[PDB]
Amino acid sequence: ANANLFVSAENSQFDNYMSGPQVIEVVVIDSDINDTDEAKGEPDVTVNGKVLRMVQAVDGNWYGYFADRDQAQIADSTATTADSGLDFGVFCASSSGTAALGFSTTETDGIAIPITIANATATGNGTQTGSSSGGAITTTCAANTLDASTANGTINVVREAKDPVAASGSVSVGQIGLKNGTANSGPNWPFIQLYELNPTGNVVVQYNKGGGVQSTTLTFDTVDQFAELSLDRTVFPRVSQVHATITDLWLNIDPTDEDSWTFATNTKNTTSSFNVDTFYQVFDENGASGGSALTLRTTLSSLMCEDNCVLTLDVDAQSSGTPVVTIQDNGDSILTQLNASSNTNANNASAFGISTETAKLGTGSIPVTITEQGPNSGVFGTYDESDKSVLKITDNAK
Amino acid sequence: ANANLFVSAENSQFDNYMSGPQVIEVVVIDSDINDTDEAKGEPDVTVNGKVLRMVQAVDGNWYGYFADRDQAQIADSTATTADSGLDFGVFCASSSGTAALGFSTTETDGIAIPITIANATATGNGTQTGSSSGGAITTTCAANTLDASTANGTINVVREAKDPVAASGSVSVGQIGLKNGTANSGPNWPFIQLYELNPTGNVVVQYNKGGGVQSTTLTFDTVDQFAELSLDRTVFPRVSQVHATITDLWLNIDPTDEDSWTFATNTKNTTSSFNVDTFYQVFDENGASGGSALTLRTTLSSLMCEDNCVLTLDVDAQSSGTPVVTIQDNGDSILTQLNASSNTNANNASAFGISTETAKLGTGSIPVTITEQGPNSGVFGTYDESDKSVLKITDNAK
Amino acid sequence: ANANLFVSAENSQFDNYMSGPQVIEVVVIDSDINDTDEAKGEPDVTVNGKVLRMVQAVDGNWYGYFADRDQAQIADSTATTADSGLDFGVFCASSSGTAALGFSTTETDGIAIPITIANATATGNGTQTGSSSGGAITTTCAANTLDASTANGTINVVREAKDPVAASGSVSVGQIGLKNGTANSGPNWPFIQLYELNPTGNVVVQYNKGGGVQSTTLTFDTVDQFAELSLDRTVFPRVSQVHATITDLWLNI
Repeated sequence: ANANLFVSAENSQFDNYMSGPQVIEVVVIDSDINDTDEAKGEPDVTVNGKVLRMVQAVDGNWYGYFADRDQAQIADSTATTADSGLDFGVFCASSSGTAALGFSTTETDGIAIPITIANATATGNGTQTGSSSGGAITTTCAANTLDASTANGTINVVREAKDPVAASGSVSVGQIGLKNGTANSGPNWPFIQLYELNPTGNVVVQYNKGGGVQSTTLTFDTVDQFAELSLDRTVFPRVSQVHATITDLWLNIDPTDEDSWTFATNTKNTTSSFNVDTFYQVFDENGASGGSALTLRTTLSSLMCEDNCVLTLDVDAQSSGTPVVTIQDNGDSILTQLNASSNTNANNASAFGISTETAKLGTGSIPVTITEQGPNSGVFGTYDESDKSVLKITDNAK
Repeated sequence: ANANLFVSAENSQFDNYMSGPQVIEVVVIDSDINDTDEAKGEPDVTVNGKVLRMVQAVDGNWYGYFADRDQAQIADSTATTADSGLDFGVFCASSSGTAALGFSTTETDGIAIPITIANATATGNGTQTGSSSGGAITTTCAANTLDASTANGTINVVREAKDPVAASGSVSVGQIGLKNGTANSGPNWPFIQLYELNPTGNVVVQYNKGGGVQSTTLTFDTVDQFAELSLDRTVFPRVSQVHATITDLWLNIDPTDEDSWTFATNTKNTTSSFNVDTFYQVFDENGASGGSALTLRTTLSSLMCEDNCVLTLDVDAQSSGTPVVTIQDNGDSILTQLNASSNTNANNASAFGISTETAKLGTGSIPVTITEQGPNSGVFGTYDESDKSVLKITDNAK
Repeated sequence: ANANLFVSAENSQFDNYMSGPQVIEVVVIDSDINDTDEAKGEPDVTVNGKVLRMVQAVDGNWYGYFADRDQAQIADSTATTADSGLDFGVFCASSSGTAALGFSTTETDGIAIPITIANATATGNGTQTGSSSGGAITTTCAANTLDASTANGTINVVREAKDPVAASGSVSVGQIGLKNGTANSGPNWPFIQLYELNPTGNVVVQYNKGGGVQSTTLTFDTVDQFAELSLDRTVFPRVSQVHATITDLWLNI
């Protein structure tokens, strides 16, 4: 971890790899610049030789968030409703930094700010939804863009951001000049700086201080070689909990929060309209709503998924008539028995669904939810904090 | 971690275990941020990867208090009168931090603030008493909640809290922005941050500073394997003091104060209404009132008690007619002879009780009091500082 | 000596014993609370589990003075003229702390303040001379008791007390609120907090700070097993000086 520079992707287990639409947090912790009532200089931090702008927070630490340009654009196109699924907010040009954030972002490929567009002009006001293909960002953003915004805090890929240091005396907001410093509900903080990165190539983060430089190198590549599923036991008795653990680097989109994913896994739903699918943040880590369910099935190829973003389940493998596995509510999801008829019971996995999202996660199409065991771990599970799994063996199983 | 990070549960004797509704103090002592007239940055402290908010105190040290969500709720339900027994005060939602404390508490499961509710609305004003079962906390708290409070300082689980640093120049109250900094009699300090923890699972406390991180790991599990009672001698002469020492991790609820417990121990009181019971802080460590007596007998199963929260006594084991053991007042209790008739004497253990609490601790039902030998020791005794035990051998014993 | 807590009776030679009408000084020396222009919190100090109130002084140190209740009362009865012999001044009830000193002294058995009584009422004005037998102190003291006093500084058992820190800005007198901070000639500083202690029983002094607690234990008993006389020589010639040394814990009041 060096001494004073911390980068989220620095994990020995996964060999410093990063992949997909993920955001990366860079933190500087140093006692030379830790004060918040004096105007100390911004620390000098670069990624692949290009400047990373760092905001001071109330803990006396300097933060910056970056992501690959094309992956942010491609992922943002899935988020059809604002502040739900993988929303990076609105895509602005590099020149827009001075007019929108209040400081220069010119050595970046683009910036993602959490506002909404009221006046959808062709030129002066950025792109709300992003491009399914990606490319260069050319639409600019201005000061009148911020004021006209009707819903602030539309970024959903970073949800747990520290408060920017306040404006007192010589000190500006975030000590570098943010125009509005209300974190995770304001129009400026957090924001993601976009960089064009080379697949299968190294990414280098540097901090230049007196007496030497700290570096951290990361790899940008598909990470299906670090992905696996583990079950707690070999043989399962009749009313056991099925405790499934998924480890996948790709699934940790938020570096500050606990990431939640929801799957339609029924591989024997044969309705023509139905497809196995993946959804992002349909729930919280505390089993709240946390937003709508938005399709990701046809975009997983373009987000660097190599056979590693899909969960499928078969409740009755031998078609004996008695289903082995059922599903149940727990502390990290809101599952409901939609067929409450006396003729069926809790062993019918196809009688459960999600009430708010019935088009794609209704009756049948067994919804399965996983939650991140730690903000930036990359290890997911179906268990909750009371040890109640989503997947349970049926009472009449053979 | 024993360089700059101190956690209360760090005890080699008990193998870093914690259990029950007990509160845990985190202290940071470092010379880099020890000043109180400059606005240094809050130290970055996390439990199971979630942020712990730290207040600076007048000694230049940073404090934070946490507890398990369900255990705080279950214990708080026993406290039927305010600021007596195990009161955590009032349960607020995570979002309420900004409106109530004046700073963000969003990476917590809930907060416990020491006020009382005047206007008991369904939504905008939190829960006074807590749930006997526990669960998610959803009721919010607002700024108008604090002002309408008619009795501040209702938390009874933390009683010895250091003064928050005052607002001078660039420095805010507690250097992080508490709205009212009067300790142990104000509406904000101390407060407990609630976390959902895994029974039989590890709890990790981390501090991130320049040059490396300090960690401390704790276990959250039932602790009856560390509990025992010892007597001073094997054979007791006629007017001896019976000096009993109890060691139990579970009994140390307050990490800053000296914990006092009172027991109804008469196992031959056969009155239908009577039950052996346990009470919390019926006295102080200086033998003052310190609050009312509130039942805990039917809730001990839900507070992780495994055969280790109950004291029983039999004064005459062989039923010879002469009772071997009696009870007497000392410096850490207020015991009174309720039957003052000349026909009885000081050898009648059933003629003593507590005057203020006669329903459950009256005549008969031998009350026995223990006091903690040190703020955060976990070793209790019946002796006081003058060496006068509560339990004494009768003068006419055979 | 621990690190930051100093108690007078802490002497290895006498095995931490204390006896008789003696006053005990508790001092806290720490660099965390040594400033005198900021309102730092009073350090948390207890004796036998009861709170000891600590005044800050100009050296940035916190002071408190305590004694056994019955021994102070019995010794005070010998002092027939004021500010002579073993005078603890005037005995007030615990409730009187707020009205006399300006801060709460309710977890004490009694307080001894250095004034004189002008109007010797039965109730509202305390006891000048003390009881030869001792017992519970029940006479109270009020604010009008201080103002009517005609001779301040009548305590003779503590004579060398550091100056209470002055009232500037947010800081009160002695940083805890003394009503008159002129040391050894005023009506409030020093004052002795009285505690009921058990002969042949331990006395425990504790200080609670972040990162651990300091304790000191003392014994309250007769101390004639540590008392002796020594002469400088064995044989003395005709116009010699006889240099006699007495060591006795009891004699250090």
